[PDB]
Amino acid sequence: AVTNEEVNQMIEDRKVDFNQNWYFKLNANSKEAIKPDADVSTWKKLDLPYDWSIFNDFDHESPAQNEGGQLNGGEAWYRKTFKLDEKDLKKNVRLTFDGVYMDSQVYVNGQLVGHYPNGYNQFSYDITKYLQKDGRENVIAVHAVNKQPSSRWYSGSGIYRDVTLQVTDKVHVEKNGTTILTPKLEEQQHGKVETHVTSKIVNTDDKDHELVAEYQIVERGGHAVTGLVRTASRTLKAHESTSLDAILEVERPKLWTVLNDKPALYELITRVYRDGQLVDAKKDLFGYRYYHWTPNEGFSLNGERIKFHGVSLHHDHGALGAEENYKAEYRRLKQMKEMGVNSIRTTHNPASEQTLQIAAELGLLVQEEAFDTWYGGKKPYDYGRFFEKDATHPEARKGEKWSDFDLRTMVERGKNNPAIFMWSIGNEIGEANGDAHSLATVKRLVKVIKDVDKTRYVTMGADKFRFGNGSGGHEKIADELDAVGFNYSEDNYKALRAKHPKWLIYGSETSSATRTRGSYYRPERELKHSNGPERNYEQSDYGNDRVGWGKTATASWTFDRDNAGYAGQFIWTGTDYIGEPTPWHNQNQTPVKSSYFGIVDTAGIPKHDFYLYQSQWVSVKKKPMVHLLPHWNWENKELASKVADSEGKIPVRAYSNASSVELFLNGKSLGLKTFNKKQTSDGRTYQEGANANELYLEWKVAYQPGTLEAIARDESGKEIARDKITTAGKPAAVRLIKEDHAIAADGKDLTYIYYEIVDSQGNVVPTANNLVRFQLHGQGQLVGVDNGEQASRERYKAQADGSWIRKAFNGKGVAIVKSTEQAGKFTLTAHSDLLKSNQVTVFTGKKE
Ligand SMILES: OC[C@H]1CNC[C@@H](O)[C@H]1O
Repeated sequence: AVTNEEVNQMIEDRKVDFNQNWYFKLNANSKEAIKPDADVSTWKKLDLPYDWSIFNDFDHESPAQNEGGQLNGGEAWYRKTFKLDEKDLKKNVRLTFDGVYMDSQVYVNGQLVGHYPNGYNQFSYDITKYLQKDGRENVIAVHAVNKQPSSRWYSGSGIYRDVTLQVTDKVHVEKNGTTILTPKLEEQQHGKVETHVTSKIVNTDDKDHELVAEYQIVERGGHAVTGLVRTASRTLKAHESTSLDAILEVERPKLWTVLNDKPALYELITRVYRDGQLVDAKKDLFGYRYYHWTPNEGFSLNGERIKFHGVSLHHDHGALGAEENYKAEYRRLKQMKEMGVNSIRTTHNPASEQTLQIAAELGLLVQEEAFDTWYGGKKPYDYGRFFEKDATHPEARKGEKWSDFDLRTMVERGKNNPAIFMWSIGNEIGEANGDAHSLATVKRLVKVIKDVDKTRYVTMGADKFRFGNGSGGHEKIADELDAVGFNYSEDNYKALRAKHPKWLIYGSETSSATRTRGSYYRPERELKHSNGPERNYEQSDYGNDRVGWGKTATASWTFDRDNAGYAGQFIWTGTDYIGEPTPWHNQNQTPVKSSYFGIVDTAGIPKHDFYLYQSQWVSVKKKPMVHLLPHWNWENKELASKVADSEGKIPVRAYSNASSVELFLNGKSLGLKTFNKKQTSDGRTYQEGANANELYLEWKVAYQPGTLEAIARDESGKEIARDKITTAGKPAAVRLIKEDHAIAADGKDLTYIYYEIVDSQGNVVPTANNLVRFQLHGQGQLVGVDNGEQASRERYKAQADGSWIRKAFNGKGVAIVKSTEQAGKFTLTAHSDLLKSNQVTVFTGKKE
């Protein structure tokens, strides 16, 4: 008899991590790459993922230009050899790539399996017929090409996401074969909820077989919530496929939501029987949630009205480059969640598996975006050139173009993930102008999605709405969407809303405020696209710089807050990313190589607007807070002259979700100030400062060195939070700050250790740029160093002599250390010239 234990083992064994033991060579000879018994002594042995570009030096002559981060691409081969276990000799074998950038070719045993242009969409190949008989070694060779320029942001190059192997019986649930629907959830939620499941089953055998599917639903990390539900036994013919169906009932399921930080998730277990023998078993993640959206009230989730407090995110992880990593993406998404973010937009490409899983786990709604261009292109070597070409993937359907195939497979991949609620079929598509070609195209793409999944809003992000009054032919394209995304179009919302009263409208992309951490300039002014030499390649952490087409955090948020019919926004961006260093865009001889748009810097350190947003989006009951800016080191006349008002006072500002804030300088009160409480036209309560354009409270403070302390209080006058800033003396030491006391010894988990330049009393020196040198000992591996400074041209990776160094920027930076597969510990030591050295130790071992 097959025990539940055996079924769970079968599920685990069905899919394996195939990232280990690859060989990499830039510009490798094609014939050596694909052939048996190649000499790999000149190749780099490594474990995936591996983005080769992040290891380059910045290049002012890079064909990527600074928009692409001035890190070159080129072409490379990755090669791996493997053998099937004796028991797996007759099994079906599928190889899945979560992302390869880009224009890839996969070879198995000297033969071309497929060519796949898309740099971000997951793709997979059934490689069974290509493998050797009798368990002799197989060779996989992957060619990746990044011919530049191909991108408006840093892409990275190569196999930058996971590769997995599925080994299954000849009769099996096909790739993305599971559909899970809860069509009557709202009505049924207080009793038995019908859960409609569908399995696409394939018989790859040359014999007919009798087929039965058996299902059970379980709480993820919890218990069973159904028994086994069985389909009627039927024949599945040789080389044929079929869809089996069942309905399971789950009583009073916990509903997945963004309103908590560990939302409920479930798994469907599928057991497949061939002639009465269990041959295939798998699980599929899903959740129970429903939502609704109306023109005038916007969005609701499980009956609760919310706004999308969203961010747009690019894929890179700073010093990790394009390398996707669960722990890195977890840190980032949890950080967005700590801010009050409840949703994300994967701008402008399919998401990794890690991103999608973590969003489901943390409770973040997701818009996953297929395209940055259609047939027009934006950069010569981007996806545009492939968009209407015939798809040559071995599993593409007749007549499918690449755009059809890529969009379909993205949707089929993610259709059960409860976090995804929107599919975007394009961002700022210039050619989508309402002409016959673009109109045909929008309807074709909408239909590709609706044939797979009707439960999610098909959308686009459109900046065309910001020009003039926002009207034009593009309106016909918007009419074909479930929901219309406005990029930077607040100014035309009122008119577009009166014109199109049935549209579901939201800000697909907003703000594009530009900021450098710890840099301050002219807080009394709003600065528009201010990029003169007097700026020193920095933007203001007061949040008063924004691009020509952009808005400040305050202006973009207050508009959203005031308008119920504008359902939310996805801020450009939640974090900085490599490339696009507007407002120095493609000024290639300047130092800049990474973005200013992020609320948080590339090193994972929040800029001040993080706390502005937190004060707006996180309830005083959940996390009472107060945050002061700027720093309190104003000895430097040049720095101070750019900040001080006419009376020479420093504008000190507090963001807080409390009722009042009282500022003290060296223990002396500078006066309690109280937020003005107000209501939106539809009765929503909010707080503001001295006027509608100020969400902070402000004091003009005559500079006296010492301590500024802010006391935040509830309406009854009880202290609920404080913040404080202290004038630092001269650098005296480097201090290391551990995020984790321990991590898993799985060779995948990692940790972020911050370094700070401190004075002799342990105050961070807010202007310090001292060079820090790092040593690592023990069971760890340094994998990155960063300080988030846009103008920096420092390496993120090891120097050419193997050493690891990085300057502080405005007192701070981070070092990233990955675990090995051995338990133990690692010690990070930091040194700096004439300063005291410091070390921390992080343990490695058991997960959880
Ligand atoms: O302000 C910069 C943004 C404009 N909208 C599209 C984004 O990818 C980015 O270029």
